[PDB]
Amino acid sequence: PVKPNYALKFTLAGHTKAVSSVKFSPNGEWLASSSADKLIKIWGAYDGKFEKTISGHKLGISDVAWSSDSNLLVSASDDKTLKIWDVSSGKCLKTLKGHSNYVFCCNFNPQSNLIVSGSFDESVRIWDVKTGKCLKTLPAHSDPVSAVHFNRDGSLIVSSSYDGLCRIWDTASGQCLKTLIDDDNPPVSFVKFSPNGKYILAATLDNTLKLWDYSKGKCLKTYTGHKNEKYCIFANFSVTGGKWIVSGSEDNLVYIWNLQTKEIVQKLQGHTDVVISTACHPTENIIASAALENDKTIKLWKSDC
Ligand SMILES: COc1cc(C(=O)N[C@@H]2CCc3ccc(-c4cn5c(n4)CCC5)cc32)ccc1C
Repeated sequence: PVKPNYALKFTLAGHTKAVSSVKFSPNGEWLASSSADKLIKIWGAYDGKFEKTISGHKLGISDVAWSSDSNLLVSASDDKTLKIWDVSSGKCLKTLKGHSNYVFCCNFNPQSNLIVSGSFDESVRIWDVKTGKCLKTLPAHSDPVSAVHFNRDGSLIVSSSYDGLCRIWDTASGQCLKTLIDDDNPPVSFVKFSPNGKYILAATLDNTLKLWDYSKGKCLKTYTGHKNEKYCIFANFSVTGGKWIVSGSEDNLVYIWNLQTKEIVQKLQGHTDVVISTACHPTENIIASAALENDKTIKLWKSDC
């Protein structure tokens, strides 16, 4: 389609500090949000209706992520722990202790039997969901880890760091398979596998997004026009309608690019602070965006294509 037409439908207020990370449940019914106010909040994905608040962390939360069956959440906190939550009961099932600094990023594998985490302690850890035990500690980087993500079959982990590196790890052995970006500058602020696991979306703190061919280790696409020099902003593949790249920006907008042509197709105006997190609904043309302390709200946008 030439361009989407995302429009603001709901604004979700409730957090009392900067929002950090929003994620749609895989079954499409929920939006989960995490914030520096130490709280997780669950919202109706289609009407933004507040459902519950999930509490337990002693310090702010930087990231949250859903299990495959939409029943569990994992959260990553400045209190140096991750917590596994049962969403329906709101109870903490396990506290994952081991990191010696802020836990900044987390994700389930598709099987939902493992959790990967990255921390300011410059390590990546792989946890067993059932027992809460740390299975592997990877000396992954030499600076804070900005993102960790499994691929579609769970056999690979991509990690990024302020040391300027992006590395790909073999889940079963923890050994490095490849260093995709091997520079000491700029800091690599976010990474994510494409849905099919063949490409890696990478953000760097020079206002640049890139699409990398994992197998070839080569950059295929470069996306520019937004502002990103200070913070680790989430970025997404939007696949429900047109094939877009979606990202927040430090000029308080949501940017949407055509994946193939690299042209900006839309910019969503409304937030009053850095749009730190964006997320794309699994089935509908819906985007969730969240902003830092001057805003503290979540916005839901819907497009016809
Ligand atoms: C990594 O080291 C730093 C990062 C920041 C930074 O980005 N702070 C921003 C403000 C608050 C906040 C909350 C969450 C996230 C976040 C989590 N996650 C991503 N962003 C992407 C994936 C998981 C970021 C930020 C600041 C300093 C260092 C040393």
